Amino acid sequence: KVFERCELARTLKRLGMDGYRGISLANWMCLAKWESGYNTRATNYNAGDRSTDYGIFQINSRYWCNDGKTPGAVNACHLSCSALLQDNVADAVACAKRVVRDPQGIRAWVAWRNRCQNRDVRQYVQGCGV
Ligand code: NA
Repeated sequence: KVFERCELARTLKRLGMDGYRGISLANWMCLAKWESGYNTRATNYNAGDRSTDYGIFQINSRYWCNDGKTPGAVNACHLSCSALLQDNVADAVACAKRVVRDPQGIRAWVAWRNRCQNRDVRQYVQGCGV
């Protein structure tokens, strides 16, 4: 499903993402926007290393979820990558929380550095009532 901006913002708030490990809700919104356009069924195959990015946050199969076909992969989130393609974002959120518990934090996603870091991200949560 494709979330409406404010609809997603209120959902992430409810799932306890605001300020999780020091990451503001507007940052998570900026990340979801650039990674998938708020689309939970988005998948992106990386032919260069044989891995696939899954879901609204575009989480990688090499370390976070298991899809069986990625070489030398681990499943830190202990989830089938299929779980990251549901309309209910609870599992994707639980896994994103795991990703940011590692040293890099939000920096794990290169898109965040390119389009969110050091920018005015207030626009992503404006008018949403969060
Ligand atoms: Na994996």
